[PDB]
Amino acid sequence: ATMTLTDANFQQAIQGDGPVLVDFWAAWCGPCRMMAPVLEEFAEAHADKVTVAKLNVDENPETTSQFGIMSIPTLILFKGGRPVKQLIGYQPKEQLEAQLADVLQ
Amino acid sequence: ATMTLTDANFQQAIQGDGPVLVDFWAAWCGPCRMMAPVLEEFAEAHADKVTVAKLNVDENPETTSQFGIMSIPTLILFKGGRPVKQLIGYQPKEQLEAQLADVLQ
Amino acid sequence: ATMTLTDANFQQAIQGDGPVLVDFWAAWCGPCRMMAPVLEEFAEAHADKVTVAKLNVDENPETTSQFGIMSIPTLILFKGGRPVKQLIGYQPKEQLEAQLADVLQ
Amino acid sequence: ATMTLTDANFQQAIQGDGPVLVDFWAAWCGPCRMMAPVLEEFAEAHADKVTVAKLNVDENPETTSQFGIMSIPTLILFKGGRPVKQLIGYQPKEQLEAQLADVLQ
Repeated sequence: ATMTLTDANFQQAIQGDGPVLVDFWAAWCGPCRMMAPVLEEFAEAHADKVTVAKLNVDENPETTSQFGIMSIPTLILFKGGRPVKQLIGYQPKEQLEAQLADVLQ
Repeated sequence: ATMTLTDANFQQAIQGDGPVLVDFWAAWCGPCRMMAPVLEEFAEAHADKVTVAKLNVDENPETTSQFGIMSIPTLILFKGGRPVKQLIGYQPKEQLEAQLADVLQ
Repeated sequence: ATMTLTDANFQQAIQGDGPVLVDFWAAWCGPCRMMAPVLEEFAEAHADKVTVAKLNVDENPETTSQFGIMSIPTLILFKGGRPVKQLIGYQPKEQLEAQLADVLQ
Repeated sequence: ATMTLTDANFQQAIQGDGPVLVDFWAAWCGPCRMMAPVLEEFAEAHADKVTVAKLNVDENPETTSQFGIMSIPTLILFKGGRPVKQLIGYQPKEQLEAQLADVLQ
């Protein structure tokens, strides 16, 4: 729910002003469907600690290839406009919050 | 030469007699770019044993989802309009050949 | 009756003469959910000739990789501790019966 | 200096009796190839303080999974066999120097 990223708006949309959690997803991806509500809820619950961004790899090959994405879904946390943490994309709320403890504090 | 398939024509294209090796790939996928020339060479060497088809998952989510694809690339061998073997998509030509030894015999 | 296996007990479960039909599935996979009731009825009807186990791929990544599962649903029949047959895709009662006529002896 | 690491010798080398900078890469990864010359130069002016090693993710699945590598290039600095810093994405010389300095004395 917070932002839709594209190869065109990525560079700007992920600069300075606040941590951005990018979810690399695909329409055909099953786990991404299970993760969709988890991320929506996460975005709502920590809307002031971080911004959740969605990058549909189906339509955005440059960014996806640029980060050497290997599996869908994949999560990458950006701070100061730079990727600082990477996580497998399938994560229950508990595990997701535990690993992102720092930014949520 | 490889055969390009879409969600719209996939069903008719895999209707049996004459094995079809389907490569589920994406342009942003690194291993897929490594395999492109490999599969084209493979197709040229075994054209009268099997047809190599390519299904771009970025553009064809229906077929991809129908087969519960989880990672790309993925190779699925079809015989009789039915999927009979599933293979890791990123493999050297020599390993692929061993894996498909029966259809190549 | 469709006992559940995991990465922690899979190996010894199959490391036996005992014919075991393993159902590789996930909650997000429609055809997988379509086959759960069929398999439950199947396990009940042929309990004397085969034991039906379920392996959720999202929760058990080790087993999923070891057996190169790239497409779900997939059924793998183990005999003597080794996979002897794989069935890819939704299998209605009649197909399962026909395909597994062997173990059904 | 560019010692090659594998699933077999990684943990051992990481318990390296000194800091080790591991470069996670693949032959399909452009920014990774771009980073290769940069890392060699770094390994040079810091060969008394750190060893630079390479781990190909395509050929070494266990290490790749062990460290949750979802995006490459990725560098992980180990100090005492434990990961102490992780850098994601291309790092120009100036960045490598600034980010790893606290390990450069």
